Amino acid sequence: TADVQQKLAELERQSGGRLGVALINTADNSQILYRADERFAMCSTSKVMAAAAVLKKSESEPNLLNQRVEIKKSDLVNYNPIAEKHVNGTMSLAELSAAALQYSDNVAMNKLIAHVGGPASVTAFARQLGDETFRLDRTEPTLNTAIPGDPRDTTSPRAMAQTLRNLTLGKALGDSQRAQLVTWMKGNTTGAASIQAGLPASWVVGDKTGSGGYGTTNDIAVIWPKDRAPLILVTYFTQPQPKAESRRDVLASAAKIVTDGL
Ligand SMILES: *[B@@-]1(O)O[C@H](CNS(=O)(=O)c2ccc([N+](=O)[O-])cc2)c2ccccc21
Ligand SMILES: [Cl-]
Ligand SMILES: [Cl-]
Ligand code: NA
Ligand code: NA
Ligand code: NA
Repeated sequence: TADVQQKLAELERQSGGRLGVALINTADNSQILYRADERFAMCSTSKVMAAAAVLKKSESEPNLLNQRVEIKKSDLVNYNPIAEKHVNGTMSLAELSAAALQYSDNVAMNKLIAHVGGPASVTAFARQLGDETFRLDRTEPTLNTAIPGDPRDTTSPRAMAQTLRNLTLGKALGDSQRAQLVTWMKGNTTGAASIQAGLPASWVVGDKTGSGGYGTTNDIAVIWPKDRAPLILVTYFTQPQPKAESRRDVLASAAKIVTDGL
């Protein structure tokens, strides 16, 4: 609709920032796109690709997910809600994946990154899936600086929506691994104020949020609307001021705009 485009442009104008949206509606294989080829700092939405890389690795390495990883004081970073409870013990790669995806734990993300060989390995995994846009450059916490004009640790809404479709609804991962990713995302604890806040209460969502510098506020989701084919929605938002506050309401508003009528 021209109307949906006008509404997204009006939302962006009023928000004061830069908004990126990609909706894929699998009912009819249609898309709604807004700045969908521009780059945005992913922040913690990048944790989906890191967990998926570990899941892919596990397809050839049974018991990979049970492998123990030491958590040390030296591993702590700036947001460690789960890992701080396990200092001086180990967590399994499954537990680290769940902590990264469901609590957005940054130690957990760093362990996923390290396990697969670092940010360039996460990026190479994206390339193997056919995503030639995603780039993970840094580890936690520096990957969240979100400086305007900086391509590090960015992707586009179109690419992330297409890749998330592949990961959650398509065949990027084996059936067990795909189901595990979906189960983890459906159990996310951090997304109630973002895409979920713009959808009817009855709809089921698996999502991963991200927040960072420049008031960057993001969410990527697979959505099961009541009695409808699933949707994929990416909403990325960033602001001009280094210390801008988060704007999860902008993501909720974008979600409402693009799903009105469904
Ligand atoms: B990354 O973007 O995710 C974590 C946590 N982000 S957060 O903004 O601190 C947050 C948002 C929402 C919730 N919630 O439960 O609703 C909890 C935390 C992170 C931290 C630091 C840097 C990057 C990321
Ligand atoms: Cl409702
Ligand atoms: Cl977040
Ligand atoms: Na980023
Ligand atoms: Na991407
Ligand atoms: Na959400």
